Amino acid sequence: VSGLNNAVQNLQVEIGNNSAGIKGQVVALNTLVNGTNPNGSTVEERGLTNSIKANETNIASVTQEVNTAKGNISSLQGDVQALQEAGYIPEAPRDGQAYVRKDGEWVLLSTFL
Amino acid sequence: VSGLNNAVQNLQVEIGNNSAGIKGQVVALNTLVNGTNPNGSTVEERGLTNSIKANETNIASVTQEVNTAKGNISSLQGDVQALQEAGYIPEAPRDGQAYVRKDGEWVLLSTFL
Amino acid sequence: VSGLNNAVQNLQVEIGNNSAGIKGQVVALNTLVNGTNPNGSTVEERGLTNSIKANETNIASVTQEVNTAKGNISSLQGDVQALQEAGYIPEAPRDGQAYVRKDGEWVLLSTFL
Ligand SMILES: [Cl-]
Ligand SMILES: [Zn+2]
Ligand SMILES: [Zn+2]
Ligand SMILES: [Zn+2]
Repeated sequence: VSGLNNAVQNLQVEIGNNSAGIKGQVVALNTLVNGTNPNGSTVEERGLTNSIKANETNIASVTQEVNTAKGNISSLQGDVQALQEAGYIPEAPRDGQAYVRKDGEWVLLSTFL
Repeated sequence: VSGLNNAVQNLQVEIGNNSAGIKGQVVALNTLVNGTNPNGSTVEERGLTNSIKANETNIASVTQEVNTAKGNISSLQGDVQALQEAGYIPEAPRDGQAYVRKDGEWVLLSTFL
Repeated sequence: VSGLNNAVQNLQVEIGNNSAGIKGQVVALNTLVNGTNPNGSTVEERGLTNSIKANETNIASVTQEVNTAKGNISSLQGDVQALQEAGYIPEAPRDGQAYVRKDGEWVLLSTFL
């Protein structure tokens, strides 16, 4: 019987317990997956599963804001395009003289008066 | 032999089957990791691995759009800076009178005519 | 003893080794979780844990840029609102004639001169 007592004992050491052996490695695997504290700070605390689910919703969120902003900037580009194509005129010289508008330039009123 | 029959039976219950024991806990671990349905909605359906890979590419994507938008807004800020520094003039009073441009103000033409 | 030799051998095949059995499935599970090469390209290379932690910081980052850009565009919308509400005037006709400002329109100076 001493051979089977041997072999049997080897398998016990082998399956191990919560702290060692196959049973110890699997306990650690489930601890990591599930997590210690769901409202925890770390990935290990939350567990793999909860961390993946969180990243998921956060990505989804940033994406929504990014779709909204892209739209805002498109309207912004059109607003600026409009102002640029408006053909506004810049201030006339400030030199104590009166000016009027002719062919793109600002001309001295006194040249007609 | 009754002691070894004992010990042996204990290890069987211990390794368990697909539904229980160490074999049951590991089956669940591989189910979660791999997934039930890859084109599935949930993290558990897709499996941990596929979920992490997905978040990965999605992050990468939002990042590209965010780099592109940042550039668009930089050109926008310069376009607005330009329009602000242009020195355009605002509408002259609407009061039935003619005005001309002198030193920042709008002056009545009749003051020269 | 041949029955227990039987049962014992079955459990050995069952716990298996690094390559097969329960011991083989758990070895693979820990390989995937931890990773082969942390500065590796793939999710499997980095390990599940390191991949989740990475996605995490990257999401956090894109989020910061997205908060900053949103602010930039808000100031941009106000800058454009301001320019639009300014009431600037567009270029006067380019036809060899002098013009002055009256009631929204550009009038020929010669109509007073
Ligand atoms: Cl993730
Ligand atoms: Zn000229
Ligand atoms: Zn004045
Ligand atoms: Zn008219």
